[PDB]
Amino acid sequence: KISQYACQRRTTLNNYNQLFTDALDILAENDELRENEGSCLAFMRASSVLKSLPFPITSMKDTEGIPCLGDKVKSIIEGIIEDGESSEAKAVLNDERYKSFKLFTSVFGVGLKTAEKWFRMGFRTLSKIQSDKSLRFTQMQKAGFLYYEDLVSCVNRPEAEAVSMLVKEAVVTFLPDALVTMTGGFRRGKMTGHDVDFLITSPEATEDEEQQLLHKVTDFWKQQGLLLYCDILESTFEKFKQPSRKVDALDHFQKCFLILKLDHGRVHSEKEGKGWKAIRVDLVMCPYDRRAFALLGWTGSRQFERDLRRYATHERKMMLDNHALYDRTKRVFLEAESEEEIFAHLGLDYIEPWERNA
Ligand SMILES: O=C(/C=C(\O)C(=O)O)/C=C/c1cc(C(=O)c2ccc(F)cc2)c[nH]1
Ligand code: NA
Repeated sequence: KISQYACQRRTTLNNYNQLFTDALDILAENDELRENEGSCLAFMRASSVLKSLPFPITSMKDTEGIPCLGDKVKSIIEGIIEDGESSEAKAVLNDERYKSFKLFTSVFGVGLKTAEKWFRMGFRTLSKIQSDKSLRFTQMQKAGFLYYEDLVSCVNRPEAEAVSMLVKEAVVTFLPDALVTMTGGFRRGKMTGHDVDFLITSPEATEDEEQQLLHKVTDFWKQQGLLLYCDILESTFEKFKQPSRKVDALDHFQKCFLILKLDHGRVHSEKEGKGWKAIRVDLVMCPYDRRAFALLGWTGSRQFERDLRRYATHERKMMLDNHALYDRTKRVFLEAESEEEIFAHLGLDYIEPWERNA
């Protein structure tokens, strides 16, 4: 029996149903663009469960006993079995609004509202947007356009490792006891990513020292000429607040969204140009006692996190977010030194990071 929850499934990167899930992911993305939250969620849960299968679907009989597969989803699977393609996903790929939204939001600093605004102005290409003399761009969008080609190219593991070295070298200069962990997709075993994310924590730093680290590290990189873009969001973390009730919980830890200059010489790969590459990097600083909750939240995937929080609420009467775990029956906050302890508190078998690709 396959569970309806991604947190009770092992989802590895050997996806045997990419033909089905690529189509479901496109339909889910279109429903996000069309602001249809419900239809989006149904396609995301169906795609997620098929990603967990240890075999490819080759007939409709193979879908028996699989949860999260409604009639609409089963019609899409049937169509792919029939001709090897999804007519529904093909129509989304050829839709002008979908194409514009994907293209415009591929720029760093451009979200749903700006993409919609540009579309309703009649823009269809990034060339026409950039060269327009009436348009006004945010500092984030300026960086997004300036380093577009580098940011649209996939970050590989030798590059992520080169960034990790830079992060660790800068961090230990100001906090020598600090623990730096690469999170996101690369922690889950992915070969590529659009960015490189890190969690930083220190067992001996004060509240002030931990607040100043991201400012010190970014000033050091600015001095070294490696900081191409920097936005530091101060913490809004509340030590004694109950965890979030929301479907998608907000992270209140101090964080920064960066673009770093990665010199080619620092990358130790199998393999020209300007000799450097712009890399999107996110840094998160958390208090030492909350490191397991933050690690669990930042490792992902987004679907794994949604189902973890849904399972905690609906099955265990517990409240989980990136900062804490609260037991509503015992009326106590639950402590954890590792992700394993969080899973044990929830009554879940431990799911390895490479098994969280839901
Ligand atoms: O790629 C996926 C998900 C899909 O692939 C899928 O579910 O199918 C997410 C990975 C992921 C999530 C993040 C965040 O950026 C993040 C996390 C918490 C937060 F509060 C703010 C930002 C880092 N790891
Ligand atoms: Na964007």
